Amino acid sequence: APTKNKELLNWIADAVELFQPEAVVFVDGSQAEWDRMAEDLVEAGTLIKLNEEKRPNSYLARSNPSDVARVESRTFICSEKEEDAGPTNNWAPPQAMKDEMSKHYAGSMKGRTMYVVPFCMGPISDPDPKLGVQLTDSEYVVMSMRIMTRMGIEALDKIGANGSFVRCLHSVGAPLEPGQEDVAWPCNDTKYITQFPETKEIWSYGSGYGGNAILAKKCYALRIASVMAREEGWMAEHMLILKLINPEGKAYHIAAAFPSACGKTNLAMITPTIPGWTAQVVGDDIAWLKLREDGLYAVNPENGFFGVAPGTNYASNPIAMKTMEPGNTLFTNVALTDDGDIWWEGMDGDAPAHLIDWMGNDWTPESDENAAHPNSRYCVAIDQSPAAAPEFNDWEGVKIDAILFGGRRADTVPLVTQTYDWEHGTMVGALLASGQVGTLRHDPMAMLPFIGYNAGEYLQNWIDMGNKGGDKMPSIFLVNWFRRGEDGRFLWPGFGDNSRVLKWVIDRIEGHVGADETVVGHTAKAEDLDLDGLDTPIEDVKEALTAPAEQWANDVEDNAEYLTFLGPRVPAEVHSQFDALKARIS
Amino acid sequence: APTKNKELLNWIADAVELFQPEAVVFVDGSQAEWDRMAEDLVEAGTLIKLNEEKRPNSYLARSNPSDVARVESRTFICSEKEEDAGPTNNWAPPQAMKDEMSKHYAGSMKGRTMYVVPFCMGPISDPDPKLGVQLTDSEYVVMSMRIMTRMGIEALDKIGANGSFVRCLHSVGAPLEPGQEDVAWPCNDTKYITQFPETKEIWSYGSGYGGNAILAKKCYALRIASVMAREEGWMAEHMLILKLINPEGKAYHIAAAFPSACGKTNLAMITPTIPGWTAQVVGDDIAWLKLREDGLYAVNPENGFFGVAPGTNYASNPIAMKTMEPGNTLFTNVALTDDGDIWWEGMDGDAPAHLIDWMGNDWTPESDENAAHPNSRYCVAIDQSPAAAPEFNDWEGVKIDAILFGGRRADTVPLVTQTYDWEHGTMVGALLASGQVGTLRHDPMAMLPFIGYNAGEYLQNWIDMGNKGGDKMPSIFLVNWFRRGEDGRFLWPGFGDNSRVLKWVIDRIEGHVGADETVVGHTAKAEDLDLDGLDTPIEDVKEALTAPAEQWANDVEDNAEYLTFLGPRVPAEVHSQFDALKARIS
Repeated sequence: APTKNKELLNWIADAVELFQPEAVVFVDGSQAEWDRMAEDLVEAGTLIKLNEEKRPNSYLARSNPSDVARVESRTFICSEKEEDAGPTNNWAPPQAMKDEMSKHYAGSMKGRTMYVVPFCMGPISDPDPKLGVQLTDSEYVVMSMRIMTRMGIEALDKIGANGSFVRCLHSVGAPLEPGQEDVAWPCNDTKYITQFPETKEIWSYGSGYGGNAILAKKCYALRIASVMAREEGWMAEHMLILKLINPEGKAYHIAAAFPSACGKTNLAMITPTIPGWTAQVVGDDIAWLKLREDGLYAVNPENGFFGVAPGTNYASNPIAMKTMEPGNTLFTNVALTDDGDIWWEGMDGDAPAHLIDWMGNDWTPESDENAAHPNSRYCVAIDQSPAAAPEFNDWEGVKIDAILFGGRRADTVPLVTQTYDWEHGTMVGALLASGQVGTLRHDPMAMLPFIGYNAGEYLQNWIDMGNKGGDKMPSIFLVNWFRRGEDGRFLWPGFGDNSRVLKWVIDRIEGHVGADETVVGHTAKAEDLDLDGLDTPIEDVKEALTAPAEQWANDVEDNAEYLTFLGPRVPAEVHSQFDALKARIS
Repeated sequence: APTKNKELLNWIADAVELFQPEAVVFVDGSQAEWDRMAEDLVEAGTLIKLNEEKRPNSYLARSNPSDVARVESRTFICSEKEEDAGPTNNWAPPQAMKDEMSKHYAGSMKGRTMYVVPFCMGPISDPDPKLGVQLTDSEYVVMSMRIMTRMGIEALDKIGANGSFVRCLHSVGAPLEPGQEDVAWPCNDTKYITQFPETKEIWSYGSGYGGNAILAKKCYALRIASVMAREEGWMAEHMLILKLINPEGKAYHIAAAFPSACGKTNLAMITPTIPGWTAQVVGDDIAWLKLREDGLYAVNPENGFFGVAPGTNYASNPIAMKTMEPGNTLFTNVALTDDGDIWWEGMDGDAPAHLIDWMGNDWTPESDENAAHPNSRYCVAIDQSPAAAPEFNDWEGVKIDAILFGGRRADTVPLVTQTYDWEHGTMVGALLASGQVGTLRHDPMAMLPFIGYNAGEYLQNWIDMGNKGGDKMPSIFLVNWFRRGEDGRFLWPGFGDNSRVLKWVIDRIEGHVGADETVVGHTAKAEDLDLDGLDTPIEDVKEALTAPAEQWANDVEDNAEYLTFLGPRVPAEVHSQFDALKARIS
């Protein structure tokens, strides 16, 4: 118990009375502490240690099939007023959810140890950092947390004697009776994930899996962080931060908000396919931004990658594969090979003829069920990446030069377009969606499941920042890599070739321009685009660059409905940008 | 007061105390009473009377854009235990919910009349009817209840001095101070629809619209009613009920669950396309089924049609159109002509030069915005249909001979296929999906927003029903009108011609047609369909009746995760049928 913080300890003190753990242990975040936990969990059944000359210090977790992601219907924003959760959030009364949850918490830790996990959400050298503590009965969550945050003694020292912190409560809801044998993956048929914005608490129950259990991941870094960003004057976002360095060696940084699971990751870790361009990753998931006075700066509140495994391979993400090469990775619900290595769908070979699947069953390729679950994950530290940006651990943040929004659309949305200004940009984000009334799948800012308050106010935060902020805001772009030919073929190759789209972007914000105007905005002229090496020469699918106004007309009503959906706090400014859009298509 | 019902009188006393209405008015059901409310609402500027020479005794309601459907975000099944609400429902603790809502209900009828709306769910001739009473401050709700239910003094006399009922409370949430002028459409930015299954009560707040306010439709008819069904050994389902009479003689009755409204509307009021088959509607929305002596029998609990107006014309649904040609229709959020008739998109009456849209603005066929909102409705008496089955008012119901499940699938699912037995049919409904990986859009039983308790336990109800009924159970079929060729066009003309399919379901029941074995079950051989006339499909028909096993093997992981998602009350019977399906798929 290395702390003199009276709040910390009383809170811990009430938790122990309720939860009733067998013992309590402050986590220090040490390598011995990790080793000790690996071996406890290898002895439990929970982790399988991977072949050491394949993948050192690397483990596979298989979860109970019903505890493998998500649980939206039981994830609540418990603000005091229903209207501060808003239409995009679940809500239920804050005290009665506390009462509901203690009924479940009472005794939940009996037969188990309660770990006290201090943590900090960005570089420890920031003079004034966001901080939390999690109480959990899961050594798995303690290990994942070691990779995903700055955990342990340094962060208990940052909280200090009088510092504050987000308080996180977590139990997998599987108390043991004396002399009672346990399971590999403990969990409950009742699962709750509850955020309480006013008080900055996060309380989870019944789930040992990813985001429900690693309360740092979405609950903190997006849902609660977003409220702090609202209350304080900054932005917590679902952005990748990428750094792009040209042949001249100039550095530029690009924030991008994509719904795509690993759409984000394959650009966050891109290898440019154009000579002289390299890129480094600052984060692939979450971006906290504030206004310094000479620009918008982003930090990554995370310390690790927690990426979707399927589809990851040396053609599509060699940087993610080169990161897991030294080992030191927690894999969850991926397959196991006869070599004691791991596999998943989309890997560079032919499917192996035998595996053990994420369920523990012999598997052959003629199974129609997947060897690795669709939501399966790797969890590895960011600084293990060969393309890890040297300034990813530095509190100053990186200056953002451009923000991208995109979704998958088969039609309508050009490959790349430059917005007019932030307010225009805020509207285009609000309408962000995927697909081809009711048919478009809407994901405003790629934040839909993660806004921790009223989504229309969240768009007013955007408007506020651009004004507060003025001519120092970076330009917003709209991309889309998924246009399809009348045939049905993808028009733009994607993958490492999107670097050509990112150069175009860099070439606009400086002014070596070329845009010919569309309803959507300032869009690539399509031979201001570095297209050397592509499909087969003479090329020029400029079809990916159309925004045919009939297509835009088709969308007008759905978009009109959605903005109404978003409610009474949708800013006057977003509605006006939307008028203008309709004036423009008309 | 016309009632000696003391439970009932207490309950009104209590709501009156809470709500503080200026006046309490028991509603009789009469025509003069309706007339007098339409006059009040025409004065309140709430409704517009249509051209009497064109649409007798009909009205246009226009709602505030802010309450135009929806509020699934705030629709709660408040069981004491959260898993009684289960993974397809929103949950919040009962008592906590009564207090939140009483905080809003407190004084909301200030300046307004509380209407007491006694009502009957189904034929009024039934010796033990499901009855209800709704308290509301909206005369548009009362008007709508008179089309949609058997309402008024008859219903209050059936309740009697000692009758039970469902207690349904409703306020729009717009109380009026001494000075204060009213608005044409009152409501509140805070909206709630809470079902309490144990106590059989429904509370609504903040919305005057559709199924937020009309508590019979949806809240009582499906949600509360499925709870009752599960407790009492019957079924409440989201099925049309169609009478089909074959050439010289025989009457069949087909129930059909489609996730639509107009997919169902178009089948319930189908006019056949084959010589000597005639079709009559018993219902187009909700079915209450109960095993009798020789089979499973269905009542339409509803008294009125409440269908989506756009898309409705004399080519797609002329029975819909002829039901309305006499007038007595209450329209909501359709468009309004310059001489006082209505219009909506998909009307045969192509491009009027000018309309007023459902928002009060002038509309041209240049606007990119719909004149009729897409969820726009007409409400009209079943009685008035030229195609109405005389027996829709029988308390003993119609015997069901086949049940159809259908979703909108461009590929995979054959045009029509017969399931093996009730327990198989049950798995086929569990997996019912559309789209129109993780990309299927599931709707088990076309029930997903409506199940009033644990979804897997609802599957368990189908199973238990199959077991009570044994061989008296109707054959289940899976249809798919929406299959597409290599060029993106439909293989099946549908609309009137789905009668050709309906005839094969009938031939198949009676055993006069064979079947190609697919992975799905017994699918129609093309050569066993038609009747000629088909208007131009070649055996494109054959393509639509295809069940390619690669597309099926593709969906296996999807469907497997979905049965997992539905939880630990998913019957073993359903899992066993899915194993059998995976078996056939290899």
